[PDB]
Amino acid sequence: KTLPCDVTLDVSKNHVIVDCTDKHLTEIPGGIPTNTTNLTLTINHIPDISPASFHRLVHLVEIDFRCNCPRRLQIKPRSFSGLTYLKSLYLDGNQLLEIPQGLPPSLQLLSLEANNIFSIRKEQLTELANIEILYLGQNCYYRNPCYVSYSIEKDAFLNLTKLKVLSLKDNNVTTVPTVLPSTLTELYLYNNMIAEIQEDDFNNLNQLQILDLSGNCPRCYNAPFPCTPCKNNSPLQIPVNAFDALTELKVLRLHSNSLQHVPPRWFKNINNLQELDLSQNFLAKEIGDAKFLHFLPNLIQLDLSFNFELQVYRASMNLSQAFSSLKSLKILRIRGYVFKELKSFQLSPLHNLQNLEVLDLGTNFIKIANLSMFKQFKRLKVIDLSVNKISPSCYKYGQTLDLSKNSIFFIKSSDFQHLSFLKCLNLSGNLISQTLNGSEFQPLAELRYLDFSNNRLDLLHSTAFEELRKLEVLDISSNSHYFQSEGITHMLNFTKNLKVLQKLMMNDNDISSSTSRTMESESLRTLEFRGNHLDVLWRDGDNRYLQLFKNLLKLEELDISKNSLSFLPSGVFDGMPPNLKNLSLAKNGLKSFIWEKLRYLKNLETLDLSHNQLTTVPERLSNCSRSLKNLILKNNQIRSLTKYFLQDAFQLRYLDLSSNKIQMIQKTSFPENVLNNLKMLLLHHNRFLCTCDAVWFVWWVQHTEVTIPYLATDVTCVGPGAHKGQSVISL
Amino acid sequence: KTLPCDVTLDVSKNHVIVDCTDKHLTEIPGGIPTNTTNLTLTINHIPDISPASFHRLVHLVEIDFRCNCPRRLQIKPRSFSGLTYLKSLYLDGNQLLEIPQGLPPSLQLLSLEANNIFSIRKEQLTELANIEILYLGQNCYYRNPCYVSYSIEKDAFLNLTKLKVLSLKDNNVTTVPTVLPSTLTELYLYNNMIAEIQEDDFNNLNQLQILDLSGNCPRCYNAPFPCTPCKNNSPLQIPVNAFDALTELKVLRLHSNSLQHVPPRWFKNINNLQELDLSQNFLAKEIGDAKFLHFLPNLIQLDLSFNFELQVYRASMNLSQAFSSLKSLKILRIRGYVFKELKSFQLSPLHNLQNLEVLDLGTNFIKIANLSMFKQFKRLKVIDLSVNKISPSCYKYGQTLDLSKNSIFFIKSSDFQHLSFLKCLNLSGNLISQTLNGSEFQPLAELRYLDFSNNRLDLLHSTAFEELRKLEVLDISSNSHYFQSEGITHMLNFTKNLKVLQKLMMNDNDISSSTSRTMESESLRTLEFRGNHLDVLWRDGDNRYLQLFKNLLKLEELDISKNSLSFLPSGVFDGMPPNLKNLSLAKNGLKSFIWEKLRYLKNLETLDLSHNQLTTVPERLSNCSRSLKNLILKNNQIRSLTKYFLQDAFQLRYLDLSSNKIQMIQKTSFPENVLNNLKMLLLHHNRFLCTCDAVWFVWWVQHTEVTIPYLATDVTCVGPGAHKGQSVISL
Ligand SMILES: *[C@@H]1O[C@H](CO)[C@@H](O[C@@H]2O[C@H](CO)[C@@H](O)[C@H](O)[C@H]2NC(C)=O)[C@H](O)[C@H]1NC(C)=O
Ligand SMILES: *[C@@H]1O[C@H](CO)[C@@H](O[C@@H]2O[C@H](CO)[C@@H](O)[C@H](O)[C@H]2NC(C)=O)[C@H](O)[C@H]1NC(C)=O
Ligand SMILES: *[C@@H]1O[C@H](CO)[C@@H](O[C@@H]2O[C@H](CO)[C@@H](O)[C@H](O)[C@H]2NC(C)=O)[C@H](O)[C@H]1NC(C)=O
Ligand SMILES: *[C@@H]1O[C@H](CO)[C@@H](O[C@@H]2O[C@H](CO)[C@@H](O)[C@H](O)[C@H]2NC(C)=O)[C@H](O)[C@H]1NC(C)=O
Ligand SMILES: *[C@@H]1O[C@H](CO)[C@@H](O[C@@H]2O[C@H](CO)[C@@H](O)[C@H](O)[C@H]2NC(C)=O)[C@H](O)[C@H]1NC(C)=O
Ligand SMILES: *[C@@H]1O[C@H](CO)[C@@H](O[C@@H]2O[C@H](CO)[C@@H](O)[C@H](O)[C@H]2NC(C)=O)[C@H](O)[C@H]1NC(C)=O
Ligand SMILES: C[C@@H]1CN(c2ccc(C#N)c3ncccc23)C[C@H](C(=O)N[C@H]2CNC[C@H]2F)O1
Ligand SMILES: C[C@@H]1CN(c2ccc(C#N)c3ncccc23)C[C@H](C(=O)N[C@H]2CNC[C@H]2F)O1
Ligand SMILES: *[C@@H]1O[C@H](CO)[C@@H](O)[C@H](O)[C@H]1NC(C)=O
Ligand SMILES: *[C@@H]1O[C@H](CO)[C@@H](O)[C@H](O)[C@H]1NC(C)=O
Ligand SMILES: *[C@@H]1O[C@H](CO)[C@@H](O)[C@H](O)[C@H]1NC(C)=O
Ligand SMILES: *[C@@H]1O[C@H](CO)[C@@H](O)[C@H](O)[C@H]1NC(C)=O
Ligand SMILES: *[C@@H]1O[C@H](CO)[C@@H](O)[C@H](O)[C@H]1NC(C)=O
Ligand SMILES: *[C@@H]1O[C@H](CO)[C@@H](O)[C@H](O)[C@H]1NC(C)=O
Ligand SMILES: *[C@@H]1O[C@H](CO)[C@@H](O)[C@H](O)[C@H]1NC(C)=O
Ligand SMILES: *[C@@H]1O[C@H](CO)[C@@H](O)[C@H](O)[C@H]1NC(C)=O
Ligand SMILES: *[C@@H]1O[C@H](CO)[C@@H](O)[C@H](O)[C@H]1NC(C)=O
Ligand SMILES: *[C@@H]1O[C@H](CO)[C@@H](O)[C@H](O)[C@H]1NC(C)=O
Repeated sequence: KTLPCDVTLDVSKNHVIVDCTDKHLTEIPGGIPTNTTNLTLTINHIPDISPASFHRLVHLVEIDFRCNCPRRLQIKPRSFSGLTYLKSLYLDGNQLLEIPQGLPPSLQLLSLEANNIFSIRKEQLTELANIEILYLGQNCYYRNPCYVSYSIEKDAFLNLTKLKVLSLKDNNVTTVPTVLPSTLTELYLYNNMIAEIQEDDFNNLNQLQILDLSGNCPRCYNAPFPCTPCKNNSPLQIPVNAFDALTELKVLRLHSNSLQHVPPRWFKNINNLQELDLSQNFLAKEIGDAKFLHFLPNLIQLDLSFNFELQVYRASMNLSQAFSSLKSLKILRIRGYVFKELKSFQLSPLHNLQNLEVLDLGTNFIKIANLSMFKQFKRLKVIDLSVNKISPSCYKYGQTLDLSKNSIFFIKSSDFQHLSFLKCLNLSGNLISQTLNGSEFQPLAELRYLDFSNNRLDLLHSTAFEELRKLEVLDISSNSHYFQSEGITHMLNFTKNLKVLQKLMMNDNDISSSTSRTMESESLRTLEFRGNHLDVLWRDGDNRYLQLFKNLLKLEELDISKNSLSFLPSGVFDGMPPNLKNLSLAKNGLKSFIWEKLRYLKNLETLDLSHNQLTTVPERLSNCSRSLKNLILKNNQIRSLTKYFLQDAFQLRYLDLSSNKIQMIQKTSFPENVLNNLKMLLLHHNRFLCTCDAVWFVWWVQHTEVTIPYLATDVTCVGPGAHKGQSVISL
Repeated sequence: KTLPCDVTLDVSKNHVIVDCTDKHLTEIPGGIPTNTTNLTLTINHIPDISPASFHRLVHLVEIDFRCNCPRRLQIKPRSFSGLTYLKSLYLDGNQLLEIPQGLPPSLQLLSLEANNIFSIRKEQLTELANIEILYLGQNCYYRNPCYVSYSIEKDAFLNLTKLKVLSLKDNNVTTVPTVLPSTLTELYLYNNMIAEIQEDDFNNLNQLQILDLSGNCPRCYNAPFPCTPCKNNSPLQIPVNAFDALTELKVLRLHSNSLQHVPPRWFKNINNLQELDLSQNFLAKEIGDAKFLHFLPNLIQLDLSFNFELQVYRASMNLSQAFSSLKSLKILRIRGYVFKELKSFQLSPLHNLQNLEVLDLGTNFIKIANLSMFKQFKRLKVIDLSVNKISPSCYKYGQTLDLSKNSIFFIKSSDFQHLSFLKCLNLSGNLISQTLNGSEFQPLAELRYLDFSNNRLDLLHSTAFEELRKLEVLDISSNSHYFQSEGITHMLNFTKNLKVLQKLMMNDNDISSSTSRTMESESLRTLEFRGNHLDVLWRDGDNRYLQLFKNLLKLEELDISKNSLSFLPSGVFDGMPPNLKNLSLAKNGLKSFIWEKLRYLKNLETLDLSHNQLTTVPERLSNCSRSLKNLILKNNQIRSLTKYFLQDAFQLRYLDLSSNKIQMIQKTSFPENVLNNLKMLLLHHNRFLCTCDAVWFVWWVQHTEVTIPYLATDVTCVGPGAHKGQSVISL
């Protein structure tokens, strides 16, 4: 089948999926199966649509036709009336001026985003009486302007009795389109120019659950996007008796509305509100009072970020006592509340929130913060202490103290006292210049993850991190400052004292010398050593560091890549861990990789040599390794394989030679006896010349079921002559 | 003259200087003038020396032979005895094991640095009875080891009655070389392994002026170099009665000696001490006491940097009251004294030093610092407030407040109050995100320079920097954050209100759009606009921003380079300042730079088109411009000049076509009537093919006096065949 689009079959789901994503077709291809259900026609060069485009396809329930656009796109009349079983259609980014007509009554979803439709009338919506979801957003804003306000005729959406989802974002709307259908459940009116809300705007939405009114009359100070604030810097005028009929409301986003007060009368009728967004407002004084929090006992999320007032640097964080009424609160982000010093009793209202897990306090420029005050927030899961200026992922491991990008330049044992419950500690970006001695992280008895990346660490002692008995993952990446120095001791055998260490990231360290001859660990299984200098360590005639990873008995993941290795000295594979399982040598510069030495690795399965400068493939992979399964030779320089490349290599299950200079592949090197089990195989972006010398290649590539991606677009033919750019399956 | 080395003549001085710096010679060339005075033989591949090397050269006064080394250098006996008028000699970095013998008595200077001389005896210094300066440093240290202690026989240097300067730095010295000659004036004994000083070491040095004992018993914590601290972390043991005979001592450097106390008895006899270095020590407690400062009334410089105690973060700087006894103090470095808060009265001892000019307080991690306290240090010249974490060149303009790389994230008018005397304000690296309004820098009435580079500026108002009435130079470079945003207003006409602005740096801003059509200034003379995007501003069919620089009437130097300009639209030269004098378009990417429009610039003199992708030179430079004199077409892609390039063009004074693909140059395009006035001309690293078609080129290049640098090494010949790599003067 010469279809250039992927096909997926789910007989239980009776769905046949044909997707042509980013394939640059100029017309709908012929031969599309009649039993397809999901059709994708995203970014492409399709000129227009016609009734013959979907002539014989009656079992279609989905058409994805997003962002296809010399001029705009035109749709013929009765272009979709023959799609009786149609249920969803995307027409986003097509520069359509008006809603297409003739759509089947069975249509359930319709997306018209990023178009030029700025006028909505009842007559054009008469055919959408059974629609469920309508996406009419992004029709008039700074990225795609229309220079006029959105026009809604009276009761345009009223007769859409089945409508539940309606998004009118980024549409230059001035007033709420009354009257909306009573069956609405999600209303997205955010990022518009609606300046006032009427009391008769939401009388009939009794089933509404999500209401987004974000960006109307926005806070435009230092805004990286074109936004027009309201007149006289007024907030979005919402009456007190506006959210009356909203009884099933669960999400209410009021982000960036320049709000100064939040009346408690707004939350009088919405009993089951779960998420409330109030970011980018002027509620810094309201946070001190926060009377409206007493009407939200079921609130789950509360975003109050970036509510600071300009030219004011507060001495303290003024949280109200009404924050204790948030019984069900879990996530509380109060970023952008810039203030000087964080004290112990400023978080007193949150001391009894049993369901509180995340406490975000980043981007506040906090200077003084006693970390011992967090011994009361042990039940929490994330304690965010981000880019603020405090001076002396991990979420799966337990309690997390994210101290990244602070002003900590040295570590004291007393600073981390009363923090034994910590399971992770993120110290990334602090630029700590310290020679570790094994006593800094003493109170961190239960620490399991320690992030020390983007710092200045000095491995002068092998007793570094010795007191982290329960540490499992250690990240000391991007500490290249002291490792770049030559002649000072670099004790790389500091991992011997770590009894339960499992993973070690120490990459991008520019390590070129080591006093310690070997690295020792009886529990390490993953070690990333990329972006370093093993060429000097494995220099010609230098056998000192050949067995650098031999003593890592349990090591199963070695990531020595980007290490400027022009060649591997003969003998390094003898000094490799016995239990090495997956290996990576990507982006190294490897000129010649010897293959018969791979027999010493009797457990390797995923040798990775992507983005290398190799030239020759092994003579016989079976004689090389008896367990290698997942070869990755992407972006290599290979011109032709061996006559018996995959002979007797039954254990292979993955192969990758994409982006090479290969010319021809014959049968005797690729027997089907092996190819029947290959789960994956890549041979695209290479230099196949499609002459008559590859009759078997032509026959096999278009008649086997071996998975080869991009078999009709990216894997082309270089010759001869008129056969330039030919598809390997079109031969 | 085919000498590949430059020649300089000073008849009044009677020096003829020949220099072969970095010219890779294998042997001293023949034909060297007999009347030469200075000979330079720096880094090269010279195998050895012979008496015939300087056979007939009797008027030689200077020979330079630094860092020329299959094996080391070999010097034959009597290799310098024939140099009667020899006066100075350099043999640095030649791997010599012993001092060469046979040197003339008339030698005044002898440098033997970076060699392998680790043993000094009286017999080999017997010939140096008239030496004045001796540089025996860098003989045994971590970059060039010798694995043994530096050994000197007793009274080896004693009989050198004329010795004045002796540098034994980085030589693995253990004990001072008693007894030194009594006429010593400069002793550089720093960076050694001397742990003890005896009271009988400096008895005869009563004309000594500089004593360097830095790096002995060093402080090796966070040391980026291999340094060995002494036993028990002891300081350099100096007796109290050690600096007794030293009476004319002017400079005493004790940097990195791990000193804990500085007894006042040391400074009892040195009355005229001017510079005192005490950096990288443990004198944090001594600074609080500092009793020794009462014995230095003539001290000019006092370096007390990096005296912090480990794991100690002080709350304040404890400066002693004895700092007021430094009557003549001008220079003061107190960096590395890391502490929390800088208060007003902490600098009270410095309030009465009339000669104090600079006060450096960086690398201290100061958090709270009221900038209004510096209204007392008006007589100062530089107030360094660098990488410290304070939160809310210049030296030729007057008072400087260097607030670079601080923790200031917004600017208040009250913060800079009482700082009207400021002539500079360096706010670079603070990453201030602010929309300037014209009231932030209000108290800065007399500000003449403002560095605001590496920040986040938002040109939303044209009134930015309006209150800086006396501002002359403005630096807003590397503010690409908000300028990268598309659609927001960028008022580039903010310079109209600056009446006396003279220079403007606004580079690396990635500016792609501008609401303002033109830039206005009646006094701007220099404008640097590199690292921006003028290709989109001058996009095809976009005539909005063609006259962006017309209204800069007084502009005389424009720096629109690295701006991704593939081509200049026809008409931009019609939109240029009338008084434009210097112009730069380097590293842009000009595919075709027209020259006939250059007539519109009747004042241009330094059209700079280096590192571009031009192809064709103008037909006639005389018809192009009548005042151009400084072409720079370096690193261009030019293959041949036209037939009448410099025809009738007399006003040019500089020409640069280095690193091109030019092949042949004829006479009619380069008439000597023009070349007699060219001060400079570069034609190296090009692709001349030296066939028989260039007879005039061959004759002229080796018989004219037009200045052409690297005429024998870099400007080579591509052909034909055996003439590959031939020198243009060797033809
Ligand atoms: C193929 O089209 C069908 C019909 O539009 C898609 O089925 C919908 O999937 C979403 C996501 O789970 C559900 O919310 C809808 O209720 C489904 N509708 C129906 C009628 O089943 C299906 O997801 C599409 N397949 C692909 C790969 O896009
Ligand atoms: C949103 O609608 C307003 C109102 O029509 C548009 O404002 C017009 O903008 C054009 C182009 O700048 C002007 O010529 C008109 O005079 C404006 N009219 C008014 C009443 O102000 C605005 O441009 C629209 N926004 C977008 C992104 O198209
Ligand atoms: C420690 O903090 C840094 C800084 O936020 C985290 O780095 C970010 O990680 C997320 C998730 O992987 C990325 O999406 C961001 O791009 C990262 N930002 C930077 C600047 O690196 C880091 O992931 C944190 N450590 C852990 C273990 O999660
Ligand atoms: C050429 O050599 C002479 C002789 O060594 C140099 O003259 C010396 O210059 C220094 C620096 O000014 C003085 O301190 C010495 O007193 C001078 N000595 C004599 C004997 O004149 C001269 O500087 C050298 N010139 C160059 C360009 O290297
Ligand atoms: C400075 O001198 C000391 C003393 O001789 C040298 O120390 C020797 O170093 C070598 C090589 O490491 C050892 O084999 C010797 O045993 C050391 N001797 C002693 C007495 O400790 C030191 O190497 C020298 N420094 C340099 C840079 O050469
Ligand atoms: C403002 O402070 C910055 C930061 O120190 C100065 O930038 C340094 O300038 C010196 C002198 O030109 C250079 O040698 C350094 O390499 C620069 N460092 C950096 C990080 O840029 C800047 O020069 C100061 N402003 C003025 C006018 O001197
Ligand atoms: C959250 C605050 C808002 N800011 C401010 C700008 C102007 C002010 C005035 N007048 C102001 N006044 C008080 C408090 C904050 C102010 C800028 C500041 C900042 O430095 N932002 C960086 C940090 N790294 C990310 C980037 F967003 O962040
Ligand atoms: C000057 C101080 C010395 N430092 C320190 C290291 C270890 C300590 C322990 N125990 C310590 N204890 C107290 C005070 C400072 C300490 C590191 C600190 C620093 O962050 N250095 C960066 C800043 N940007 C340049 C680069 F040098 O600078
Ligand atoms: C019907 O569905 C099957 C699914 O396997 C598909 O192969 C076929 O092309 C479809 N159309 C037919 C049978 O006309
Ligand atoms: C905190 O806010 C409340 C009400 O907003 C106010 O009464 C109180 O004075 C504030 N306290 C501080 C320290 O800002
Ligand atoms: C931090 O809190 C702990 C426990 O309350 C206390 O012992 C310690 O002194 C505090 N540190 C500071 C600097 O206040
Ligand atoms: C690391 O090696 C050094 C010798 O180089 C040794 O003194 C030290 O005990 C070793 N430490 C560990 C943890 O293996
Ligand atoms: C090899 O890499 C894969 C990434 O695709 C990883 O999931 C696996 O754990 C690694 N080790 C193996 C396959 O032994
Ligand atoms: C003498 O000095 C002159 C200086 O102009 C120089 O040209 C000449 O080569 C020297 N040697 C002679 C004249 O032998
Ligand atoms: C300052 O130093 C002196 C002597 O070094 C000491 O007596 C005094 O207590 C110190 N004061 C402070 C605040 O450190
Ligand atoms: C800074 O000093 C000035 C003048 O002494 C004073 O008016 C101002 O209040 C001080 N600011 C702070 C924060 O102490
Ligand atoms: C800059 O131009 C704007 C119009 O774009 C104008 O309103 C403003 O007054 C101008 N300011 C100056 C200083 O020229
Ligand atoms: C142009 O720039 C050069 C830099 O080499 C400078 O010397 C000259 O004074 C400037 N002005 C001119 C040539 O008018």
